[PDB]
Amino acid sequence: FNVAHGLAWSYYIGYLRLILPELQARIRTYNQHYNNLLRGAVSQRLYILLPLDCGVPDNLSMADPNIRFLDKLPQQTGDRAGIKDRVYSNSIYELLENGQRAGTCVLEYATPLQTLFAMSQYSQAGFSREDRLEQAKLFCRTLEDILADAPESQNNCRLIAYQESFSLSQEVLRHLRQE
Amino acid sequence: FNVAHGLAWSYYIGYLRLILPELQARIRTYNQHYNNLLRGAVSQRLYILLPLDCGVPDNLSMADPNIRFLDKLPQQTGDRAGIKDRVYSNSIYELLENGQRAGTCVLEYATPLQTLFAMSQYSQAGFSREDRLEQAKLFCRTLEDILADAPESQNNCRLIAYQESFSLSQEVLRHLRQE
Ligand SMILES: Nc1ncnc2c1ncn2[C@@H]1O[C@@H]2COP(=O)(O)O[C@H]3[C@H](O)[C@H](n4cnc5c(N)ncnc54)O[C@@H]3COP(=O)(O)O[C@H]2[C@@H]1O
Repeated sequence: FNVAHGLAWSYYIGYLRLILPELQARIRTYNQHYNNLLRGAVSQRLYILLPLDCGVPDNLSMADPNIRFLDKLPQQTGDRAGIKDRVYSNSIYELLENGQRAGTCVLEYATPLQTLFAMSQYSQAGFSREDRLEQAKLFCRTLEDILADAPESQNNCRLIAYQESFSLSQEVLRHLRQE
Repeated sequence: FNVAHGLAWSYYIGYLRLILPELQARIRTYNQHYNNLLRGAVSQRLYILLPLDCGVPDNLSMADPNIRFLDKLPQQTGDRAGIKDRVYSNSIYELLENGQRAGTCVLEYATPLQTLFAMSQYSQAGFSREDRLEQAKLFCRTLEDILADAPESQNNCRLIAYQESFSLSQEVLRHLRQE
């Protein structure tokens, strides 16, 4: 173990609560400079990928070649715990359908899941691969419950959970099109 | 709960393992440009403050006015979990003795402790203030044990634990002078 409870709460307090209040204005700033009638605007919410037992690569294109990096948002800075101008950066991605762009949005993995699965490599961590699917689901359970009691944050992000045919770019496009 | 075990392991895997291998070269880069015989060079290790039951402000000067921000190190970047060029920044601080600079080093709090104590504010987190001193000590216990089995990381950082007369700038200067 039940290590997920701590990681889910850290993820919310130490990150989501910090960027989500300012995300909509950064997306607005980007769209105002780059949006025109020949293209779709960047979506308005943060899309968080939650692979429950898959890999968590750093390059999204290597999980699905139809997801490709497009641009960065404007940086967000803030002093935290003695670090001056700590940087919070996010990336914009395009979603391809039949070789053509069909969507764009701010996209990223839930990093603590990556940290959680990497405890694989250390015996003193007491985390075996047999527990990842269970702790990963609990992480999603805890985080789902937290944003239920925090509407202002729930409406600025969307969770996308999945396991291992199925296309990750299509799953993303499904959520974008229900908005 | 025993939430510290997860937070300590996340802190090591998701941060210390990432910056400590490259810290010595960034400090070298800074000293080479700004060091001269009229001043002391920036120390070579990362000094991590671990307040076990005190406050964790973002501005170190407000914990002790003899600790003042000096400069930033060169940024470190790296793609992580879909975020392109994720930024890892650190700050340099000067330590004052009788109104004169007596030391300089890279200094910061162990951020997860700040995240841990902020779970104060949420009932669904199940963390009461009566447990902070216990979980904080466990966090230090777990992290101390991890760097015992990781020498290469132990020699690039120094842990500084303390509770609530006593000067935080003097405690820091003590460690710098034993090096
Ligand atoms: N700028 C950012 N961009 C995207 N996501 C962010 C983020 N800052 C925090 N998060 C996410 O929130 C989790 C918990 O953050 P904490 O600050 O409480 O606890 C963090 C703590 O801040 C430290 N850490 C991580 N990145 C750091 C950085 N760039 N500078 C200083 N400390 C860092 O390591 C702990 C565990 O890291 P994780 O396993 O990655 O788990 C992180 C995860 O990276």
